[PDB]
Amino acid sequence: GPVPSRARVYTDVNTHRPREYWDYESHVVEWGNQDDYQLVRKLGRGKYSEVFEAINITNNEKVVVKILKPVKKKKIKREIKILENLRGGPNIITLADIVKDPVSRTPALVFEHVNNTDFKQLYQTLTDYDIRFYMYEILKALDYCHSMGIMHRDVKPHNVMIDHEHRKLRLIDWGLAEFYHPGQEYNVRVASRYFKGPELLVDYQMYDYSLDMWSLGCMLASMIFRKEPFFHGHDNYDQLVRIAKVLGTEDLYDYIDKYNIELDPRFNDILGRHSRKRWERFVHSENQHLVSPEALDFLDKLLRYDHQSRLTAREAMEHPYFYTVVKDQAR
Ligand SMILES: CC(C)(C)OC(=O)N(CCOCCO)c1ccn2ncc(-c3ccc(C(=O)O)c(O)c3)c2n1
Repeated sequence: GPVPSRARVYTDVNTHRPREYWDYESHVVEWGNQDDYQLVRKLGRGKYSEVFEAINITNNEKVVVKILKPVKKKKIKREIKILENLRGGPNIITLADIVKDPVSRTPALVFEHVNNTDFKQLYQTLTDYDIRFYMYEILKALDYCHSMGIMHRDVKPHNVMIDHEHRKLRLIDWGLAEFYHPGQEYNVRVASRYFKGPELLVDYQMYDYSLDMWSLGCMLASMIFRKEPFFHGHDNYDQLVRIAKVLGTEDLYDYIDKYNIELDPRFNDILGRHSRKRWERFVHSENQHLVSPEALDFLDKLLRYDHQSRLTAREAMEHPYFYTVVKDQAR
């Protein structure tokens, strides 16, 4: 069978916590009063929830209400417990309340309101500095959650709220997040296709915080190269092919060998033989102003097959890409 794996960092953070911290199945949900909120306008629907701007009638405060679509008690408890454990951490969305929505008979999560600009409009306006700055802000949230024993498992533009005017960022949507326990075999059916790590695509279950760093690298590539998505697969199998056309097949097969991974037989014909491509292949007149040696070196060190080889959040924050931003924030 496959060779086991452990996180390089924060390996045993949960092992030393009280059981209650990570044992979300045991959590008893603390309900507030649904009548404290009035819905104002619908912001969007997902597979898992519908989101509204709302108002707390008592405090006259703007809030956001996420009405949960029906999922197992355990899934709701996991998201609640994680949000509560992380509350107040850097750039983590603040869970203000949990209420019972009367019509749905489902829970509703009540969050702080972020004055977000839709990424589809914002990302084109972002300068070189802006990308560095917001990447650093995401890394603060990821280092925090990782240090707290939690994997996000769904890092993507949709889940990063940016109030541009205030240079304010929040990481949202902890509905897929999980506690890291060394040796645990996780569900590979997580995250969004274009951002899935190689570990997920080859069905390597003993993954860790490093998954988030692959997803982040996918985001960085899409931003600096003006290419959304960066890895555009048609399906889950083709997704690995798209990655292999860039990172090359030699390193892919090296990863599979190192972990003794059993490759799905579907994969063989389509995978072929591909060189590792130079990042400069993706540079053009429209994106060159965003691309530096620094940016490419950093990206190279996130987008690695071998989860153990990728930069940590904490390592990434020390990269030369960020020297200007670190200086400007100690102003
Ligand atoms: C869609 C569009 C980009 C037009 O709208 C927006 O910009 N949207 C909704 C995001 O849609 C998501 C559903 O599809 C705004 C707007 C303001 N705020 N303030 C806080 C949030 C917020 C906070 C927490 C969660 C959570 O999931 O835990 C959450 O989903 C959202 C927010 N979301």
